[PDB]
Amino acid sequence: VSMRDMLKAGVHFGHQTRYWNPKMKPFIFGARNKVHIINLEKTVPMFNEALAELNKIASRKGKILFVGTKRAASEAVKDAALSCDQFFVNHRWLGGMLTNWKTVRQSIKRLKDLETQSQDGTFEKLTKKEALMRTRELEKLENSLGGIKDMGGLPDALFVIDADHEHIAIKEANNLGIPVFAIVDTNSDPDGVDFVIPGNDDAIRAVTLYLGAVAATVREGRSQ
RNA sequence: GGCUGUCGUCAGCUCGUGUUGUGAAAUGUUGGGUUAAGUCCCGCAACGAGCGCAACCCUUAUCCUUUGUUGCCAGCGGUCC
Ligand SMILES: [Mg+2]
Ligand SMILES: [Mg+2]
Ligand SMILES: [Mg+2]
Ligand SMILES: [Mg+2]
Ligand SMILES: [Mg+2]
Ligand SMILES: [Mg+2]
Repeated sequence: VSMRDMLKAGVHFGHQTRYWNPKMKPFIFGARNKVHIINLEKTVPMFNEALAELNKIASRKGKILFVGTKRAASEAVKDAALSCDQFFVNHRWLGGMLTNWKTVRQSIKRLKDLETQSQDGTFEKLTKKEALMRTRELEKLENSLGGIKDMGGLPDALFVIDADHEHIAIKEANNLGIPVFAIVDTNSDPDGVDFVIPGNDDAIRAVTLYLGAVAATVREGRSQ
C-alpha cells in the first residue's frame, strides 16, 4: 500500500465532530468543514505490520474469518472470502456464534442435510406446501450462516470492518482469546482490538482497498 | 394411591448452552404487522428444544367402484291390484 494510493480513495475522511470517541485522539490529524481527518502517516505503518502478522499467521495454515455486515459491503466481503479460500459472515451476526459454537454446529449440520436434499432430487415428493417451506428455510439458513458452512472448529484470526458496529464479535473473540484485526473510524472504541487500522469503514472504495490488500497478502501467505 | 370437579379448550408454561447483574433474577418469551391460537412472517445477544395451539381419530354433507338378502322396483309379462 502507498499513501498516494490510499489518499485518492478518501480513507482519511471520518465522521462528524459531534460523535468522536476520545479513545483515539492520537489518530486524528485535524478537522475541516466540521469533520475529522484521519492521519495517514501512522495508519500506513500499522496497516503494513498488521498485514505482515496476518500472512505470517496464515502460513501456519490457520483458518480466518471476515466480518462485514453493512448492506453496502456484503458483496465485497463475500468476494474477498471466496477469492481468498477463507471464511466470512456478511449478515446479522447471530449472538453466540463463537462462544456458543457447540449449538450453532447443529444448524450447520441441518443446513448441510437440507442442501443435500435440495440438490439431490428429493424436493418433488413433497406436496407443494412443505417443499416451499423447505426452500424458505434453505434461503434463510444460507443467508445467515452460508459463509461458515465449513469451519471444522474455531478460527485463528478474525477480521472486522467497522469495529463499532460489530462489538458482539469483538467481545466474542476477547472472551475466547482470538486476535482481532479491525478497521476503526473516528468514533469507535479500539480497546478490544489488538491490531488497530485507522481509516474509514463505510465508503466502498476504502473497503475494497482493504479487502483486496488482505486477500492478496493472505494468498501469498498460503502459497508460502 | 387411584379416580374426579374447577379456573378453562383460556393460550399459555418451561428447559439446555451463550450473554448481562455482587445477588435475588433478566434475556430468549421484547418490538412491527397478523391470527381462533406463543398462528405465521419480518427485526433482534441470543442460538435451539419440550409440553401446550393446529394436523392425524369418530360423525354429517356430494360423487364413484364392488355385492344384492331378509333390502329396492325403472323398463318387461301375469296378477285376487
Ligand atoms: Mg456471571
Ligand atoms: Mg431486554
Ligand atoms: Mg411468559
Ligand atoms: Mg421470563
Ligand atoms: Mg410479535
Ligand atoms: Mg407453537
